[PDB]
Amino acid sequence: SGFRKMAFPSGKVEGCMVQVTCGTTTLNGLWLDDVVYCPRHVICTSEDMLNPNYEDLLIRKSNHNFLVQAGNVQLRVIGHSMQNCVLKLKVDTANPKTPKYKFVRIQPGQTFSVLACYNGSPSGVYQCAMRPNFTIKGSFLNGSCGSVGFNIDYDCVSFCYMHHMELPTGVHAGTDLEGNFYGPFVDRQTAQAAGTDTTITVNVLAWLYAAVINGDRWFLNRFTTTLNDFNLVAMKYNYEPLTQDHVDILGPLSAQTGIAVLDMCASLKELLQNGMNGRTILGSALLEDEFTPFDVVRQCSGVT
Amino acid sequence: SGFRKMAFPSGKVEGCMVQVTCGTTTLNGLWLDDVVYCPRHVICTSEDMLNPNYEDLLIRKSNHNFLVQAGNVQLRVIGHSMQNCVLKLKVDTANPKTPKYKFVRIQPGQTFSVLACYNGSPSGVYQCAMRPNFTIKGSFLNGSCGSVGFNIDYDCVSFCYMHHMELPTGVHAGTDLEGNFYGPFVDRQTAQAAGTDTTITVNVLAWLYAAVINGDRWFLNRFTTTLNDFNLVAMKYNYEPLTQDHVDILGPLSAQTGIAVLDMCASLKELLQNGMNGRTILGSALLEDEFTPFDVVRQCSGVT
Ligand SMILES: O=C(Cc1cncnc1)Nc1cc(F)cc(O[C@H]2CC(=O)N2)c1
Ligand SMILES: O=C(Cc1cncnc1)Nc1cc(F)cc(O[C@H]2CC(=O)N2)c1
Repeated sequence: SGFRKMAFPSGKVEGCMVQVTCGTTTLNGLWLDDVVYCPRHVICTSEDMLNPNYEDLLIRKSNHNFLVQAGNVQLRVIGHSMQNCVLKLKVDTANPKTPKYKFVRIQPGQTFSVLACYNGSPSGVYQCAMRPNFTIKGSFLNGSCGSVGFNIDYDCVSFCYMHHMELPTGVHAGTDLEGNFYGPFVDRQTAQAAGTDTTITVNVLAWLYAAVINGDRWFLNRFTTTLNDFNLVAMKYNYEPLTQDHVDILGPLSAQTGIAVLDMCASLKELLQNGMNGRTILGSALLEDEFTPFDVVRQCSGVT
Repeated sequence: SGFRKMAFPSGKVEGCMVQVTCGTTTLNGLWLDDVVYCPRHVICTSEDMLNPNYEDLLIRKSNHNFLVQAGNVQLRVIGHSMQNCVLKLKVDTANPKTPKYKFVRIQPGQTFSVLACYNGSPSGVYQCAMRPNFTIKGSFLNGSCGSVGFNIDYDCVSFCYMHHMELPTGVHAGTDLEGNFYGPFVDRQTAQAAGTDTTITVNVLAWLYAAVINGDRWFLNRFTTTLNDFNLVAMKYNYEPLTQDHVDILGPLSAQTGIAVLDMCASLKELLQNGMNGRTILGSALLEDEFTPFDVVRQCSGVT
């Protein structure tokens, strides 16, 4: 029993973190096979960042200008390329600690673990969700650029996120491992707004199922609702509309608890309209939306 | 910016996890040098657990009865001993992945990372606090026994906790790496109550400093208080009394924010007496006590 915001064990990803320096700028790189991936703004100076012409900036850089350090060993750069907003530095040595890996572009509402790094060294690991507005509510400081987000499927690491920037909002923006930003963000030092963020409804329901599995049943009621009626309430409270696909994904949790999805929706409706009245669910005074139905099943079944 | 319940990178500890089987029971072991540490209740059957005589039970076990598996390789047991509530199985091979380590017995209120494991394999990592009542509010299932709690100081892992049991309360109890339980708990299948748990006052204040550092300043007020007056309020709300030692430990955060500790105490007093009025602090609708002042400094400064 118990329910925590759990991250994947980070060992496979720690063995991939390197330091990349270009001029005066130092950030984190991801070394997989003979390629080091990092945010392309490593080639910029503070004045370049206001309106950078990355193609012209990269043209003034040669293989010897990129310094790559793995722990205390210097890697030799033999190739360099820009793919969207990431640089691919070809090194002469394949990473002996390269785990089985994939590059995946996650969907908003999906979750992942972040290994926050500084100077090629890991400092901590935490669980995140890609928000519907394509930002992440992480914990990142100056020097954290190049830190990656991932998931693990038994032995295979699926890299999904590379950290690039913080919006003045305090929220974080970044790319997939092909350098494509999630959202409308650009790697330029200019005011950028993350659109309106919504609450991931399917995740809150999954967490209400995790609460029931853990003994927290006070919010359960004698009511039911319909997809259309619950959706009228979801739009009022900035909640993503619930679809039959979401209902299907909640199937294993509905079967495990014996509570039909539409009955769980009616508990959520009353929680939205009436608040929590000073009570808590899984040690929380608000409705949690950063646990997917897969996360709930995995945590409640002990998948290693 | 941003503030998350951050765990230490778990790679150094994943390289130490093994599976220990004794009869029908399988649990997790910690392999460091030529010794595998695990909870002593691995030698028990469900009937033995009601009132176990560990000394007599262990007498019926020989080195060959303990099966130790590291990934897919079988370790050879050449010695066995019981130290309080843990078994020390001497193996013929030293763990090549043994990091620099210490065994420390943490104080209540201090924090640590848990690498939850099943069958010698890690499933996730999360941050915990040792509660004033010596329990931890973890996420553990059957098979998770032997999972460890630790801290990392640059390259040195300080093992502080080994998971042994769950109380019917849903909270978790365990030992230090010498097998001494934190709290009054015994490794017997009998009703055990964790005493009254208090809120770690110094940690809530540290988190209020992390909130100020992150832009959340709504709770700051035009009031001040004294240690004695604030303590009258702390006892009313099941909060640990604040001492001058706690005030001193908050010194770096007080210097960084420019807000004197007694002024932060007055904000906490008004938050206790008036609640949050539907507002949040660092994305939370309740007062968080599982971040020490060291955790706040480390997260807000990027210590790797
Ligand atoms: O934020 C960091 C660096 C950093 C600091 N703190 C946390 N995480 C990252 N760099 C950065 C990189 C970049 F290509 C664009 C950019 O634009 C600003 C304007 C806007 O909004 N974002 C900022
Ligand atoms: O709880 C688990 C096994 C476990 C299950 N779920 C989460 N974490 C651990 N074993 C266990 C071991 C033990 F030596 C004593 C004992 O007494 C019960 C009575 C009381 O309270 N605790 C239980």
